[PDB]
Amino acid sequence: GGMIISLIAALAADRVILPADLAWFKRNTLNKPVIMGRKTFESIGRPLPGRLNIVISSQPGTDERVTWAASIEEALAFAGNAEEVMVMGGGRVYKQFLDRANRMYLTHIDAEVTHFPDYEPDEWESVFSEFHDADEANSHSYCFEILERR
Ligand SMILES: COc1cc(Cc2cnc(N)nc2N)cc(OC)c1OC
Ligand SMILES: [Cl-]
Ligand SMILES: [Cl-]
Ligand SMILES: [Cl-]
Repeated sequence: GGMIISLIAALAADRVILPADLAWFKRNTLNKPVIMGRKTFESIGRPLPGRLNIVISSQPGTDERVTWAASIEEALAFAGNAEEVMVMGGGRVYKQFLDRANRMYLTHIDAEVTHFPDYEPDEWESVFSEFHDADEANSHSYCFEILERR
């Protein structure tokens, strides 16, 4: 019943948008509809297996392995009856969906290194936190966080 729109993003120092983070992203997107910007799809260069790939863009695309949406309302309709839709970037897409999003999956990475939208922390409360030190596989330390709208 109903639908929850969730943002998922890896944020470095500032709002600027690591195998462990990819596992976390895989953990929280698999078996769910996914909405991404055209540039993000280009960067990934493929469809993500195990989920419905919705690419939101003003113009169509030559890749029919994914579904192309012309507006946010079209993208949400393409999610069907899914309980939760994952909005996975990029920065323009996060801007588009922030007001409609009630959940946020954030990975904070300790790297200096296009900004994530500014949001009032007063409107969001943390419902999960987990810190991980860098190790052999991961060059940096990172913190996983899930925020839900007050
Ligand atoms: C799964 O592969 C990718 C995924 C993403 C999106 C993404 C990746 N990580 C997190 N925490 N949130 C996201 N929205 C971004 C990527 O680079 C554009 C990817 O290629 C490595
Ligand atoms: Cl698949
Ligand atoms: Cl729109
Ligand atoms: Cl902004």
